Amino acid sequence: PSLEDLLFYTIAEGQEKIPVHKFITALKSTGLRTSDPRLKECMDMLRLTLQTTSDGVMLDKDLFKKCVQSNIVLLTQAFRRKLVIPDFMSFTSHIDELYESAKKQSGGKVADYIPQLAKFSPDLWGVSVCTVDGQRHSTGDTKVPFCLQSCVKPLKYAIAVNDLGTEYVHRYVGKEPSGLRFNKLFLNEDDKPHNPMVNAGAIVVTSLIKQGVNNAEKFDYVMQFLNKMAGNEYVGFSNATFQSERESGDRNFAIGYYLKEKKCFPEGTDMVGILDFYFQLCSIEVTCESASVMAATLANGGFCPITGERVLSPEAVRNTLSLMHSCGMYDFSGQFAFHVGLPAKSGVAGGILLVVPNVMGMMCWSPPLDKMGNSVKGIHFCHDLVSLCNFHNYDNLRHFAKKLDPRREGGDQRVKSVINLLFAAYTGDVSALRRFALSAMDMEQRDYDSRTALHVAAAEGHVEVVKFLLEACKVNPFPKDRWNNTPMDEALHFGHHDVFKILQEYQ
Amino acid sequence: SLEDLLFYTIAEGQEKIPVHKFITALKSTGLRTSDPRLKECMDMLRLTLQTTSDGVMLDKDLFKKCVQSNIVLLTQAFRRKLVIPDFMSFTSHIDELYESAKKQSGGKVADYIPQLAKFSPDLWGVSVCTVDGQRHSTGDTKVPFCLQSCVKPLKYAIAVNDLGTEYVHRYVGKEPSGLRFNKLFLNEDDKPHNPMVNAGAIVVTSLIKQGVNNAEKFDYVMQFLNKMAGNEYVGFSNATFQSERESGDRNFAIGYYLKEKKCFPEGTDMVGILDFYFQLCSIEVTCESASVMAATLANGGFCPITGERVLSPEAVRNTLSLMHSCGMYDFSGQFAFHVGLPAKSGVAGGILLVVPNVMGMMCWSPPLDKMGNSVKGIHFCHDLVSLCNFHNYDNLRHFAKKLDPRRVINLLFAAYTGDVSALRRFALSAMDMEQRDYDSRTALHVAAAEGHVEVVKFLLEACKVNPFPKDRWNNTPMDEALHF
Amino acid sequence: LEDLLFYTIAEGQEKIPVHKFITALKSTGLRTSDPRLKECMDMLRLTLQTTSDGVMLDKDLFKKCVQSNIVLLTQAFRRKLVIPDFMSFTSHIDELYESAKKQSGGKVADYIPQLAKFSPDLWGVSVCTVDGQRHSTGDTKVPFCLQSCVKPLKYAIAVNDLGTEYVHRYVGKEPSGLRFNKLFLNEDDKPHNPMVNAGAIVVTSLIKQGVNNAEKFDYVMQFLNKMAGNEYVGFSNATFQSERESGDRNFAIGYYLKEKKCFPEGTDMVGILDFYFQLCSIEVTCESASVMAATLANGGFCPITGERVLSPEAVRNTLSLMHSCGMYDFSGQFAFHVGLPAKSGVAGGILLVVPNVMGMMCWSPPLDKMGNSVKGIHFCHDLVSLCNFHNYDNLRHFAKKLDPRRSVINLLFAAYTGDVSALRRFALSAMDMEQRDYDSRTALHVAAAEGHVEVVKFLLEACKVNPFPKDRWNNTPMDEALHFGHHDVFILQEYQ
Amino acid sequence: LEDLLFYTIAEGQEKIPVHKFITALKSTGLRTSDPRLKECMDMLRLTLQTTSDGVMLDKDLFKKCVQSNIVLLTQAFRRKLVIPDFMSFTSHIDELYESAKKQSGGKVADYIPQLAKFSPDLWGVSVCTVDGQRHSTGDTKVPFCLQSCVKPLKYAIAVNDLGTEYVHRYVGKEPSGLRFNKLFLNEDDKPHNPMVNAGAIVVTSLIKQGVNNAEKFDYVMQFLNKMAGNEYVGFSNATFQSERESGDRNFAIGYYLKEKKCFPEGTDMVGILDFYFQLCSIEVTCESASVMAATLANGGFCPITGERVLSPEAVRNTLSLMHSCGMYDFSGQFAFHVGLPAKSGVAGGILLVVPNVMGMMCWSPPLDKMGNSVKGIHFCHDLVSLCNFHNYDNLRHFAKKLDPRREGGDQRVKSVINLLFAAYTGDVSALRRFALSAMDMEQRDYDSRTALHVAAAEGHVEVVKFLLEACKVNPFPKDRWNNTPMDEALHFGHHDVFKILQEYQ
Ligand SMILES: O=C(Cc1ccccc1)Nc1nnc(CCSCCc2nnc(NC(=O)Cc3ccccc3)s2)s1
Repeated sequence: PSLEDLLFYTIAEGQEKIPVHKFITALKSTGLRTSDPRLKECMDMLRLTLQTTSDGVMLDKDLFKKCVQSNIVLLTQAFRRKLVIPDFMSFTSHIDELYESAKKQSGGKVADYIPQLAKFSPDLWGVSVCTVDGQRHSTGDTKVPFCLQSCVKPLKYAIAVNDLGTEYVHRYVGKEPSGLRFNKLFLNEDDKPHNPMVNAGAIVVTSLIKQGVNNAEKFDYVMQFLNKMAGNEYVGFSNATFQSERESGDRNFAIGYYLKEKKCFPEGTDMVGILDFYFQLCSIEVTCESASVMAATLANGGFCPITGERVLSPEAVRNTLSLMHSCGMYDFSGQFAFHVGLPAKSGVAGGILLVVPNVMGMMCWSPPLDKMGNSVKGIHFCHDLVSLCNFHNYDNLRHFAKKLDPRREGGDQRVKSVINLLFAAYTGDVSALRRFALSAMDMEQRDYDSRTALHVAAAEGHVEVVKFLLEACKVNPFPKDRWNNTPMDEALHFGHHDVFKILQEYQ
Repeated sequence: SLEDLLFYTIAEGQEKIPVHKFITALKSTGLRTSDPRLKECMDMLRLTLQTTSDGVMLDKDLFKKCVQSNIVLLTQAFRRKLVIPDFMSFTSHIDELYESAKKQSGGKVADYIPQLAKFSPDLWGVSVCTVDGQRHSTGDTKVPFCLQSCVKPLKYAIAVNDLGTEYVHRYVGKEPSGLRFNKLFLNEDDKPHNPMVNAGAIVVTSLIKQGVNNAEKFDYVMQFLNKMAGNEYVGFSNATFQSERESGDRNFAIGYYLKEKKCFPEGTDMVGILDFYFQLCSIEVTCESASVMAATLANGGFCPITGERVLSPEAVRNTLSLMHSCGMYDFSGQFAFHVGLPAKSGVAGGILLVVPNVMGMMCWSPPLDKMGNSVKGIHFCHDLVSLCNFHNYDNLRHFAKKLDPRRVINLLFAAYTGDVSALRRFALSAMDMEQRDYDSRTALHVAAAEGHVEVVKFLLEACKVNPFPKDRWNNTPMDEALHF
Repeated sequence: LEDLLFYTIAEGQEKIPVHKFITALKSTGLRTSDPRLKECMDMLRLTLQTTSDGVMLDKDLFKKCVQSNIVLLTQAFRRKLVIPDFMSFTSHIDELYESAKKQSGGKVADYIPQLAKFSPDLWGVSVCTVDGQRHSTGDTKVPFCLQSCVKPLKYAIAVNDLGTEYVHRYVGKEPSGLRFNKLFLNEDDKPHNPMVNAGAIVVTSLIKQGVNNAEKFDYVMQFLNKMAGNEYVGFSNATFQSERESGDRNFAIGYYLKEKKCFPEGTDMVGILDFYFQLCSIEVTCESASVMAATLANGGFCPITGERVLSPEAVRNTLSLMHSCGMYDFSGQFAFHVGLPAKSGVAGGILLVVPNVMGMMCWSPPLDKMGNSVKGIHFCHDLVSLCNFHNYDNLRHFAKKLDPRRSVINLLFAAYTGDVSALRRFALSAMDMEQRDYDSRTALHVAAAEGHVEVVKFLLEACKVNPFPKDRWNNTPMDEALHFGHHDVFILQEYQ
Repeated sequence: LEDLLFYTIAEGQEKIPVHKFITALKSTGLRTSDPRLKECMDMLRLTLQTTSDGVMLDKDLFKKCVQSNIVLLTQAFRRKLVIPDFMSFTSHIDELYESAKKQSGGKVADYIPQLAKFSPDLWGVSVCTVDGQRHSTGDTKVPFCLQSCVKPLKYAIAVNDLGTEYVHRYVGKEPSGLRFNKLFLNEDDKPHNPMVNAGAIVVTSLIKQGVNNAEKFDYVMQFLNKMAGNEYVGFSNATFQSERESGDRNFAIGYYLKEKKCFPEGTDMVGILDFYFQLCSIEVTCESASVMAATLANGGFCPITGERVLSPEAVRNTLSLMHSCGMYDFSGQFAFHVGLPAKSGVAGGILLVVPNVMGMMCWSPPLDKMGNSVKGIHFCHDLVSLCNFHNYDNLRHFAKKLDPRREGGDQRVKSVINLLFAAYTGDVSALRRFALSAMDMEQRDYDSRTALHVAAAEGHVEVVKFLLEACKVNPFPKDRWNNTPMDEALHFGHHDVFKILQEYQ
C-alpha cells in the first residue's frame, strides 16, 4: 500500500474533505472517462461508501483510501501526467479544430453499389480517439454505427497470426505489395496473393481461422476477439449488408474459384463456405468510438488500452502494422505511407482505421468516398494532421520543424527550452548558443524573471556571449527587465568594465 | 549547473583528479575523445595541464577552467541522460553480434570489375554512432571502400533540401514497383519509380545545382558529404570510376532513355549527368564516417558530432520513408517486414542502416547476397531486432524477449503563472523545495517575488521552508515581497 | 455422253465385271459410300440381283446406273480433282505416319479419369479432301472427345448467323502475346480471342439468345452434323461430368466477365458454363473431324454432300484466327514453322486445315509441354518439311517439295460477238475445230449464227472446217446464215 | 514455232507494223523496258533500219528476232500470265486509287525537317506481278525514304546466307502484343521479332560478319538492286544524319542489347547502329518498291529478270513475319481483316505482297495514329473488299469478289454453261448442288436457252419439275429459234413436259 494520502492532499488542496463533485470533474479533464473497466472498483466502492454518510458528496481521507487501493496504480499516472499525452483538453481542442477544417470537404460520391451503403447520409463526420492509456475524446456523428467493410481485413490477419504464427500464416499469403500496376492480378509468382490487405489475400486469411469447425463456431471465435480488442464495446453485425454483399458478390466469386484450383487454401477446405464467411466478416458494423479502442489496441502492442488483456501477440501486431503501412489503404497506400507515413486501412463504408503506434489509435468516418476508394473528410483529416503534428512515422522527435509534440507537456515544454537558451550564458559557453541559434530559435524569449540572454550574459561579465548576442543575433541593446535594470544598469550593479566596454558603443 | 558537482562526481570528495581517470571515465559514456564539440575542453586541458608542478592532477577551481566551455553537453553525458545511457553493455552486445555474424562465409564477391574484386571475402566492418554523439566501432571498420548505390538517398535528400519535396517529385516517383514489374525503368506519368534505383538516382543527379559544370556540382556534393560525416573521411576512387563507366552499358541506356521522354530539366546534358552519377557512385568512405552520416539522418538533419543543421527535416523525412520500402534490392519488401528499419544497400558489400532518433549504423561484408545485398551484413541486420526493439512498428512498452537500450525548470514556472498543483506533483519524488534559479530564490522566495499567497501557504504548511536567507539581488523573502 | 465414260472403263470389251469398277473407283480417292454417289450405288446394288448372278454389267443398264450422279464421276475418273495422284500421295502419307509414331514420349492427359483411360499407345490419322478423297490409317474410327478442338467451329457458327461485327463487339481477334497471357481479358472490355477459354465462353453466349440449353445443343449438333456429313458426331456424358467438377479455373474465368458486363443482356452464367462443358465433350472419330476440316478448306460448303453450311465470310475469320491464335502458346511458332490454321484438343487431337485444298485430323493422346499432342505435331512439322503446303510457301519454286496440285465452251463463248484470237490459242492444245456441244455444232455453226466474216474466212480454208454437218434443229452452217438474215455468210455458197 | 506468233498479230496479212506489235505488247501489262526483252528490242531496232521504211516486218525477220525471247512472249500473249485481263484490272486499280485519294487526313512525319518536306497531297500506287505485269498511277516515280519497310529484307538476306536456325538464335519469331509492347526483350533475352526496331538492330549485326560499315552498305545495295531489277535504289544522307540526331531511342535499345549478350561474338555497338540508320534512310520509288515486293511473291526469283536472288525459305519466313508481326500493332487487325503480308514505313509507304501473284507499293506521307499510312491503308482495305486475295479467302465458292487469276468475262460463261450440261445427261444432284450455292438457274448460253429449254428438249421431268416449282424458272420467254419451252417439248415430242408446262400457264 502506497501513501494514497498523497493523492488526497493532491485533490483536497486545502480544506479537510474532498467533494466528489470535483474528483471526477478533474478525472475526466485528464482525458480518461468514467466507463473505464479499470476504474470500476474506484467507482463501485465510491458509490458503496458514499451512501454511508450524512450526504453522499464529501469524503474522509480514510474513505478515499478505502476507495482506490486497487485502482491507484492508474490514477497515479492520471494526475501525475504520466498519461502518454499529458495535456489533453487543449490537444483535444486542437483535434476539434481539425475536425472542423476536414469536415467542410463537400466532395465524394457515396458507395452506392448496394443500398445499405447508399443510405448513409453524406454529411456524417465521425471522429473518435483512444490513447494507449485509455484517455479518449471524440467529436461529430461518432455514435452512428456502420458496416466496417475492408477495414476488418487487418484484424483478420492479426488474429490468424496471434493463433497460428507468422510462419504458418505467410505460407499462404505474400508479405509485399504490388503497386499501381500489377494491381489487376490475383496472385504472385509464388502462386499466392500479395498481402492480407487485398481482397484475395483477406479471403486466403479467412480460410485459416479455426480449421476443423463451421461458420457459426468461427463467427463467434472472431466476435470474441473483436469484443476483447474494443473493450467489449459495440461489436455488431448487419445481415442486410451481408446479403447485399453476397448477391452482388461479384469478382470475389471468381477469385474464390481460381484460388480453389491453385491449392491456395489449406488441405481439405471448401471454397463456397469460406467465401460466405468472408462476406459475413466484411458485413460487421461498429461505431467510431468502438473502433478507436481497437486501433489503440494495436498501438499499445496488442494489450488493450481500457482493460489490460493479452489480446494479440505483439508479433501479429507488428506484422499487421507494417503491412498497413505499405499495403494499407488501397492504391493510395504508397503515397500515404510516404506523405502521411501512418499505418492505416480504409473501408468502402467511409471509415479509416488509423494507428499511431505507442501513442494512440483513432477512427474517422465519412461515407462519401473519393475516386481512389478512400474517404474525403477522412484523408483531408489524415494529412491536415501530420502537417500540424510530428506523428509522421519517420519524422524527428528531437528537432522537428514548427509542429507540435504533445508527448511532452504543453506549458512546461515552452520553458524547458527557453531556459536551455539562457544557461549557455552563465558559465561562458557559446557552443550551445550557436547550436541553438543554428536551430532557428527566436533569440529574445524571456525567462521567469523577464531577462533575455543579454541581461544575464551582461550580469555575469562575459564578453563573448554579448559579442554573440548584440552583433551576431541583433538582440536589443536597450532592453529592460522585471527589476528595471538594463544591461548597463547591471554591468554597473555588479562591476564589469569589459562588458560596459560593449554596452557604451552600441548606443 | 554548478560545474562543481561534476568535479565531485569524479573526484569523490577529494580535490585531486588524475585526468587519467576523467578521460577514462568520459570514454565510459561511449563518447570518444575526438568530439568537435569538445574542442575547448580538450585543448584547454593540455593548455592548463602544463601550468602545474606536474601535469597529471587537477583541483576544482583549475578544473572549472577547462569544462566551462562545453558543460552543457558534459553534464548530460555524465548524468546518463544521453539517448542511450547504458552504452557499454549494449556495445558488448554489438560485439557479440559481430562475432556470431562472421561465420556467415558463403556469398559470391562483387567481381564484375577488378576494383570490387580486390576486396577480400574476410572483411566485416561494423560502425555505430548515436544521435547524441555516442560512438563505437568494431571489425575491419577503417578500411575504405567505394560507396556505390548507398549514395542514392543522400543526393536525393540534398536535392530535396535545396528544392523542396514538390519540385523534386515532379521528376521522380514515390512508390516501389514490386518484385517484378521491376525491369520497366519508368512509370505511367513520365517519371521513374523512386530515387532508390539507378533511373531515379540519375533523374535526381540531374537536379543538383542546375546551371554549372560537372565538377563544381561535385564540390557542392562533397561539401554536404563532409558535413554529414562530421568532416571525417570523404574519399574518391577514380579507379572504380572509369571501370564503372567502361562496363555500365545498361546505365547508359536507362540514363539516355529519359532524354527522349523529356524526363530531365530544361537545358540538361545527358552523358555529363551520367558521368556525375558515376562520380558519386565511386566515392570512397569507411564504416565509421558512414555511420556518422546515418546518424546524421537519425537525428533529423542535425549531425551528432558537430552541431550543424545539415538538411531540412523535410528531406530527411522523405528520404527515410523511401528507404523503408525501396531501400534494399528487391529484398526490401521482406526487409521492411522482418526488420522494419530504413536501409540502403551498396554493391561494395556495405549496408547503411538507420534507427530514427536513436542511432545510425553501417555494416560491410564485400561478399554480396544472391539478390544484391550484403551477406554477413544482412545476417547482422536481422540479428539486431532479434535482440532489440528497433523495428519501426514494434512496441516500446510490451516487447517480449527483446531489449530496449533507450532507457528546477518545473519549480518556478509553476509558481509564476499561479498554480501550486505542479508543486504538489513533486511529492511523488520526495523533493526538498530548495531548488533555485540563478537569482538564488527557493520555492518560497519566488512566492514572495511574484506575490502569490497560495504558494507561500502550501509550502509553509505541509512542506516547510526557511524564510530567512537571502537572494542574489540582496532582498530576502520579506524584503522582496513588499518591494513591488 | 456416258458412252465416253463406259468405253473409258471397259476399254476393250462390252461388259464390265464388278471386280474392276469398284477396285478402280477408289484409286482416285473417293470412298464407295459417298452421299453424292447414293443414287448410283443404290442403282448398282439394285441390278446386282436382277440377273442370274451379279458379276457382269453391259452398257445397257450401266447407262442408266451412272446417269443419276454423272457429273461427279466425270470430274473424278478423269483426275480433274484437286488432288489427282492419290495412291502415291497416300503411299507417302503413310511413309510419314511411320515417322510420326516414332517419338514415344509424352504425358497423357490424366487430369480426369476419362482421358487417362485412353491408352498411351493410341495413334490415328485421317484425311479428307474437298473432292471427297478420303484416306486414313491407324486407330482412326475410334471416337474420342472433341476437347478444345471444338472451339473454332463454334466461333464460325455464331458468325455465320450473327455476323463478324456483332460477334466481335464482345470478343477480341488479336492474340494476348507471349506473356500478358493468363490475364484472361483485354485492356478494353472484351477477352482476347475465341481460341481461348474466355473468348470461347463469350462465344457460347451468342448461340441462340433466348432458348434452352438442349435447344441450343441440338442447333450446334445440326451445324456440326452438316459439316461432318452426318457421320459419327456424338456426345460424352461421362467426360462431361468430369471436366465440370475439375475445371474450377473455367468457373472463375467465366464469372469474372459477369462483373464486367462482357456478356449480352441477361445471360445466365452457370447455364452457359454447363453448355460449354457439354460442347467440349463430344465423341467423334478422326475421319468425322477431317470432314469438318475439309468443310472449312472448301469455304463452308461441305465436300461429301454439297451444302452451304457456313458463310465463307465466317470461314475466313475462323481460319485466320486459327493461324495466329489457333494452337496454345505454341501458336506463334506454329504459324511460323507449319503455317497452317489448326487447333489442338488435350484429348490428343489436332485439327489441321489446308485452305482450298483439304482437311485432316491427327490423334495421339500423349500430350507435351504446351498442351498439344506429341506424334501429331511431329507429323505436322514433317509435312511442310516435305511438301509446299505452308500458307506462305511458293507454288512455282520450292527447293525439293512435291506439289500434287498438278473444252467446247471455248468456241461457243468465243463465237458470240467475235474474238478470233482464242480460236488461234486452241492450236497449242491440238483441238480439232469440229468440236460440238450436244447440239452437234462446230465453230462454223455459231460463227454463221451470229454473223462474222473473218471467222469463216480464217476457219474454212486454214482449218478445214465443214459447212455440211447437221445439228439437232436441222439448220446447217449456211442455213443459219439467211434463216435469221445475214447476206455475207450466205461465202458458204462459194465453199461448195 | 515462232511462226505462229506472227500470224497471231498480223491477222493473216502480209507484214507486221511495229506500230501494232509494241502497242499490243503493252496491253499485256508488260512494258518495253523489261530486261528479259532486250534481245527482242535491240534486234527489232537493229533490223527496222534494214528496210526502205522502218515500220513493217515480214515473218522471217520477226521470227528470227523473237526466237530468243519467245518462251516468255508465249505465256505473255497466251494470256497465261497469272493475271490474264490486265487492262480492265488496272482500270479497277485506278478507281481504287481515286477512291482512297479522297482522304485529306492524317499528319506528316514531322519529327524531322526532312520528312516534313513531303507534301500531304502526295499519293502514289505501283504494281508489279510475278510475271512482270506492271502498272502504276499517282505520284509513283517520286523517291522517298524507305524507313521501317526495310526491316524484312535484311532478315531474308540473313536467312538467305547462313540459314534460319543460326539467325533465330538472336531474334524471336513471334509477335509481342498490344501491351508488353515497349519491352525490348523476350523471356529468352532476345527481341520479339525483326519487325521492331530492336529486332532489326539485332539483324543488322548479322549482315556480313567480318567487314566494315561501308562494305556492308555495298553488300546490301547489291541485293536491293537485284530484287528491284536494277530500278531506283538510292540513298539520302541528310535524312540519315537528321534521324540520327533526333532519333536516339535506338541508342538505349543498342546499349541494353550490348549488356545482355544480344549481339554475335565480337560485335561493335555504335557502328552497327549507324549501319541500321544508313539502311533505314534509303531512297526508293513506288515502282522499284513494287518490284521488290513482288520479288517475294515469286519465291525469291526476281519478276523482271529471272534470277534466284534470295533463298525461298527466307522468303517464306519473311512473309509469315509480315503477316503476324508486320505493320505496327495494327498487325493483328491487319492480318485478320486483310490477311496480306505487309510492312509499314514512317515515310508514308507500305510494302505489300500477294504470294504467287504480285507485289505493290502505296505511298502517302500523311500517317495514321497507329504509325501506318492513311490512304495507304484505306486503299489496302478497299482492295480485299473487292478481291479474293485475303490469304484465307475462298477460291471456289467466294462471294461477289473478283479473281483475276481467271478472266472476268470467263467467270460467267464457264459456269453459266456448266449449269446446263447436267440437264442433258439427266442428273439433278448437280442442280441441287448448284442451286443450293445460289447459282442463277435463269443463266442463258449463247443460244439464249436456260435449263428449262435443255431439259424440255431432252425431257427429264426430275429436272424440269425441279426447275418449275423448286426454282421458279420462266416457262414463257424466247430462245434463238423463238421456240419457247412449250415449243421445244413440242418439237422433240413429250406430252408430260407439256403436261407440267400447262400448269404454269
Ligand atoms: O527481361 C526481360 C525478359 C526476361 C528475361 C529473363 C528472365 C525473365 C524475363 N524483358 C525485358 N527486360 N528489360 C526490358 C526493358 C524495359 S521495358 C521498356 C521501358 C519502358 N518504357 N515505357 C514504360 N512505361 C510507360 O508507361 C510508357 C508510356 C508513356 C506514356 C504513355 C503510355 C505509356 S516502361 S524488357
